Amino acid sequence: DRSRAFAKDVKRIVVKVGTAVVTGKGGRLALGRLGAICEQLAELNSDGFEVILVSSGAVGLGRQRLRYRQLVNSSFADLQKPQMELDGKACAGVGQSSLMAYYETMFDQLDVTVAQMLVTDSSFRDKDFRKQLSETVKAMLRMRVIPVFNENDAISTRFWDNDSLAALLSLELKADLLILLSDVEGLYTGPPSDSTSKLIHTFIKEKHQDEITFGEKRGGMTAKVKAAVNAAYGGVPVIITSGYAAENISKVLRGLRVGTLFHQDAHLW
Amino acid sequence: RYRQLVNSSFADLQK
Amino acid sequence: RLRYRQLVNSSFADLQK
Amino acid sequence: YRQLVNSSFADLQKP
Ligand SMILES: Nc1ncnc2c1ncn2[C@@H]1O[C@H](COP(=O)(O)OP(=O)(O)OP(=O)(O)OC(=O)CC[C@@H](N)C(=O)O)[C@@H](O)[C@@H]1O
Ligand SMILES: [Mg+2]
Repeated sequence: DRSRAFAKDVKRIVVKVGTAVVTGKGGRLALGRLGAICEQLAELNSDGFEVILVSSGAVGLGRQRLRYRQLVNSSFADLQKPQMELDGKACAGVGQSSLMAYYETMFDQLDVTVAQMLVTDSSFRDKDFRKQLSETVKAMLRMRVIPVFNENDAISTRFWDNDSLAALLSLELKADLLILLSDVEGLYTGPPSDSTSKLIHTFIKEKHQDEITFGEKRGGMTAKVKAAVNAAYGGVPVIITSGYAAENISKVLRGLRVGTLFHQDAHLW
Repeated sequence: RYRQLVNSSFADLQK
Repeated sequence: RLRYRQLVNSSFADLQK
Repeated sequence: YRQLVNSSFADLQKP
């Protein structure tokens, strides 16, 4: 169809993986999903694309790691006592290292180099930063590398989510497609549990904005949508699709109808 | 809870 | 390693025994 | 047993 017609001209891609995709049951890494996504990204990078990956899920992985360590270091007497909460910043600082080590190992198995770029909120207001980041990203992509962006949570003092960061980077680096990998198959007219909700294949701002009732479950579908609209009307089309399927990325890149599209040229389609 | 813990194992204190 | 696994699974009572 | 109830699991690992 005319909707998925820009896919053949796609050259630079920004892919975001949520917490519901990176970390599965028990707070541990979801090895199957992450491996499939990494294999798809390596195939894409070998086929001539510039892939940018914006990861997440460091908080949960670090929280699980610190809970084990706390259990190991504790005392039977204390195990009895309700154990206190763990600091969120400490959990993020622990989990980022493990997540990046896993990413490096998986991409080394496939012979792909990765780079870790950590940017906070205060950095995006400097005049020079928005210029130097573009040059660094371009230099990395020219050399066939996959930058792995995230929000440095250990340092940051705190709307901005990981999805807003993804939209921001899509705008700045002039990407040509933005894919949001989440748990649900895509944006629905209502909560996915209800049987009266159907998968929308095109988000027209003057038709679905008022007819969509968001539920709940860093940000639900009330913030993914905001970031998607922001990125799309800045000029970068947006695709939302489930991260469970491994082959959704390639099917999107082949022009097949997958997920919901945020495109500015949806006024007349 | 005491007897429970005395019976449980470290891994069991997990989850 | 095997020792670690054994501890991780041993019941406090067994550590007693 | 008092030692065993006040020990930390790691401690059990070290003789
Ligand atoms: N109308 C609807 N249609 C479809 N689905 C809907 C709808 N209404 C509700 N839902 C449900 O909405 C949920 C959204 O999922 P969600 O909120 O869990 O988003 P998700 O991507 O998984 O996590 P995140 O990226 O936001 O977390 C981070 O950014 C971490 C940042 C970083 N510092 C780190 O700590 O790593 C879906 O699941 C459910 O269908
Ligand atoms: Mg969110």
